[PDB]
Amino acid sequence: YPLASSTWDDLEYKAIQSVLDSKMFTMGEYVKQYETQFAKTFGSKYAVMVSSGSTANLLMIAALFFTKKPRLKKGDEIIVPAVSWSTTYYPLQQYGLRVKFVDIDINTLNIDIESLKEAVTDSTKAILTVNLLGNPNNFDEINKIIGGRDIILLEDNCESMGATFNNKCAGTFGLMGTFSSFYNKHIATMEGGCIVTDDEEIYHILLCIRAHGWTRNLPKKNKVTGVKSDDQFEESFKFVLPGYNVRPLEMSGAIGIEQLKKLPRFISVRRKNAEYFLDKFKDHPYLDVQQETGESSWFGFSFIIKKDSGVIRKQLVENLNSAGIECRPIVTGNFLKNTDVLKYFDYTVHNNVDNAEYLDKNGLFVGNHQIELFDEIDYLREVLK
Amino acid sequence: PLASSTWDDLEYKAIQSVLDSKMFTMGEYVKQYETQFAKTFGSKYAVMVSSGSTANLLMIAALFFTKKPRLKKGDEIIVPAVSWSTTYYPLQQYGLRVKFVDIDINTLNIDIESLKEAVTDSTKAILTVNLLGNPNNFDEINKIIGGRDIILLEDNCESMGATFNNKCAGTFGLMGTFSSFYNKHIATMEGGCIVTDDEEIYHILLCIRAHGWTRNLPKKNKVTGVKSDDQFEESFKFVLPGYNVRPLEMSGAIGIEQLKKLPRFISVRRKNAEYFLDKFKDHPYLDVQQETGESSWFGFSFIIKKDSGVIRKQLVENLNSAGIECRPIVTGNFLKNTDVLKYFDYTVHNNVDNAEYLDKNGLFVGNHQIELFDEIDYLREVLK
Ligand SMILES: O=C(O)CCC(=O)C(=O)O
Ligand SMILES: O=C(O)CCC(=O)C(=O)O
Repeated sequence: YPLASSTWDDLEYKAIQSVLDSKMFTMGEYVKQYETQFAKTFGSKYAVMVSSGSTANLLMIAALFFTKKPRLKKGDEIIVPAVSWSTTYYPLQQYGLRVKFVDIDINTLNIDIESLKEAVTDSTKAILTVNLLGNPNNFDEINKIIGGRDIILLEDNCESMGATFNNKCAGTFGLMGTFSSFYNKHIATMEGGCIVTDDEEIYHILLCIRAHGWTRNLPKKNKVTGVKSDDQFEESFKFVLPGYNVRPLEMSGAIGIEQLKKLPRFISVRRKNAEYFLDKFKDHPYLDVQQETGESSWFGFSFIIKKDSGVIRKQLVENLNSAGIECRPIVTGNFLKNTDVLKYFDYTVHNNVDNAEYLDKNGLFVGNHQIELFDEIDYLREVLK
Repeated sequence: PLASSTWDDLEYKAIQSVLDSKMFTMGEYVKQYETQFAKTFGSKYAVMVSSGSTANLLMIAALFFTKKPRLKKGDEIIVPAVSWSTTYYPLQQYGLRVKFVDIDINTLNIDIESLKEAVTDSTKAILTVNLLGNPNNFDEINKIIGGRDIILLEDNCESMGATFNNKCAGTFGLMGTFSSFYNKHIATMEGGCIVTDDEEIYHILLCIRAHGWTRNLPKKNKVTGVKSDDQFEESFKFVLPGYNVRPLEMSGAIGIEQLKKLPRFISVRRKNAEYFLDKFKDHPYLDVQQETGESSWFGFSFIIKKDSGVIRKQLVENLNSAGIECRPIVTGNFLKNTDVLKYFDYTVHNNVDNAEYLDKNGLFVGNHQIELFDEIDYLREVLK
């Protein structure tokens, strides 16, 4: 039982072969297409490909500072959840925003709705939601706590590509949504990330900031510079926004196109595996599993040691490993235990983070893949007895 | 054209190898490549990252995380007025105040007499850029810093392989940055490196490159001191506000190959330049670059002589219709970029008259690792 498995076939391999014979390796044809199908795939107007889910988060944030009428500015308050990957947080700190952490809900593993409604205020300029483990946030309920102030909605959808709510694609709820194409995820392009949006102005700020803050990937009339000059001796060396060089590589673009085709069955295998998993673990003596929302893409399986259950986490761990079972902390556990990097943040905690503290000491995680795991899952129910 | 393919069958083979091992995330190849890279330019340590741009990005951020921080926001760092955009963004992104310094019209590197004046009690750092393969005269810059606590940095993206005083450009500063982007000296599709002789700096980079986690860090390290054995925990701890800027295994593998070739690329580039200089030596209206130490001859700049009476624009039209692909020297005068400068906290030491001038009567055509005698002769003729 591995936390991970390959998602490639010969198709990806000749996809690489193909980018070779072209002898055009820098972000190009492949990307553009991948970016087109990506959007077609999840129901957005615009998608943008970058070097990683991480850089996609960097860009998602940086962007809101370059809108003609800026949407964020330093010191602004943005709310986020206590549980998520490191790079969900960094950008906030890098852009000098004031972070308000909010305890997650122990059943869904996502951000606590009651806790949220009470933490959102006048100052709250944005809400950075995170779809944890394929599980989407209940967006209807988030949209009510907001309704209908001028408060930004974004989603780090890096763990839940293919998840859905009300039959709306996760990642497509935010003003911007991010995805990650890193090895261990739903699809793998070696490294890769994607930002979608339906917002024209955001779209263009992205194009610009992903590559040097120049104008070459911008259209003749754009939402940033207005009208590009025809004199390439000048228009080609014009810098309009402090960006980065976050270009994805043609190869990833080409691999992505492919992965996007296997996606559906990828997602089918996973939900059928989860179905089963839930059956086998339904009424467990000492562990709770994730409470699903919408239709999850089931990144992995989380377990949470039942309160007053006398079981000791590092005992189960031993057991699983000794049984050839790969397991790990859910995501990264309580992000707030990271006292050191925190000293660099301008953050605060709403109420408490008791749930995350509890998930930090009592939670474990085992993977889900896009190949059947009935057997293994069967073996898992035995070890955990 | 202007850019050209530095690849033979070996790099293609390297790529298979990675496919074969079926391990595409920053792993062994990167590590070998970093080891070889260090030993190659004679630096203690090396770190490889996604592009040259993320190389400079990390260089700046790194100084912010040392136990005893070398830079704090609003600190003064000096830079010359001519370079590639990503040399600047990082300072802006880091909240530093930037004092621009004019280049010297001969070397195209920062003018020393101005630096001599520009440097003050508040000046905390100095970021030099070896332009077009040309190294800066470090002897006079070190002289100028004297023995003061002033950090010297290098953006060595256009001058990989050049040398000054027998020492390798990129290795004079606390840190140095290289690019292995398509059109550069070597090419790993995309990619860059950071070199340093400082261990805590080393450790910090390994940490900021990858989620500011501890994984690429040694047991006893400069950032956390001493890692624990419980990976359940250790493997999920985060200590610095880093990024995800991991280069690709495939880019690591390609680099190593590129690395053996270099020396030769370099002889051919230098070879070409030599022919070049004899050919435009006494040009009636064109000024070329004055070499310092041993340029790696990134490409060929031309600066229209004062008085000449010749228009930059016609030189272009000409080169074009002669199918010779040309461009701006680097990006020309960076300061003309008003819209972005809006986001900076900057100042201009005196004036950048030279930058101003280069921008309008300067043009560049490239240099490649294959012998170009004939093109140069046609060049001379076209630029009659
Ligand atoms: O290391 C990465 O790029 C992805 C890390 C991640 O997503 C995870 O392990 O949760
Ligand atoms: O495309 C890039 O990465 C920028 C290349 C560069 O530095 C140049 O054109 O001078």
